Amino acid sequence: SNAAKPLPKEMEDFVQSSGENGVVVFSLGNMTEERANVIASALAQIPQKVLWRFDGNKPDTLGLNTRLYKWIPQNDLLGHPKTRAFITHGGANGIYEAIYHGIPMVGIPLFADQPDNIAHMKARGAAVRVDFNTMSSTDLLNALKRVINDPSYKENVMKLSRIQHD
Amino acid sequence: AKPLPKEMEDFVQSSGENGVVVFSLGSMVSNMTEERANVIASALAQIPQKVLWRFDGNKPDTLGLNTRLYKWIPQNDLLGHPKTRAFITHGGANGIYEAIYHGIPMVGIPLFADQPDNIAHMKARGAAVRVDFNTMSSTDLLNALKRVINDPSYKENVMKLS
Repeated sequence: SNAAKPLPKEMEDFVQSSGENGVVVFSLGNMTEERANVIASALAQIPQKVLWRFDGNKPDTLGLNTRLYKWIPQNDLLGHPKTRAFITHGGANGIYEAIYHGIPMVGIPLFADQPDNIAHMKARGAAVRVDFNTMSSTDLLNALKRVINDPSYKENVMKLSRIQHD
Repeated sequence: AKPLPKEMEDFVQSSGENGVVVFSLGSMVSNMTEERANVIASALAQIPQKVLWRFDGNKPDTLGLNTRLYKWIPQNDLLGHPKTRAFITHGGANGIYEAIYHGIPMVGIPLFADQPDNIAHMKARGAAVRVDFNTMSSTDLLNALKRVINDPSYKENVMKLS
């Protein structure tokens, strides 16, 4: 939504530790323990470092590559050169920031306009969609690897991004 | 040019024989005060075309029923839409090249950097009209819109470059 500002010291260090792997920003805006563990398990299986804005009980399957934060400077993280993907519920504002910064996304539509917001990003090839209630760890892992490693997603979101800067 | 989202396409189609205007001043408009937004909305409300305005702020008090606001827009797909009649822009280079590509005439409202020069460049080719953001009245903006949308020369001139 705006130019990316420097991240807090500890966060920058964490992001830098991802090396050539890069990082993923996860924010869905108290889900069941079963749901939280399914998500944590999928996130633990990718090489990227993960910053997850979460405020529930720490998942038993949390991976060493994932950190939980009660709050995150979302815009600044999406604008960091190490960011490879954004897992979002599909809020209008979050999507704009992803577009502005050119970050492909894994959409997990929850309520209201979210389902439509993600449906469009998918049509544009800038996102992959998954169902929050029924997705399995392998389903989410599936979507993550697709968005992070299939270069067409980054390219399709960049098409929407470029028109935002002159 | 790809398909517009359902609701947007419907809104564009609702313009019928009037067509639509695409309005965007870029991602950084640190001068869009409530007063300026109202002056702009009042001018836009007076044309028969439907208007798609990339705007982020409090819904203008004078927004017309013919105008809709969006945080962001698929600018290229809109400029390439059959119904599009004009492009109101701050004059960023990429948007201008896109408008030329699709043959859409422009109203330039330059704000900074190379924008004034980019709009002067289009005026030199008779493909645009300029309005000054800080002093323009709603009538000034409306007069410019009418010229670019209704006088065939602007469309003809941008098509020559296209």
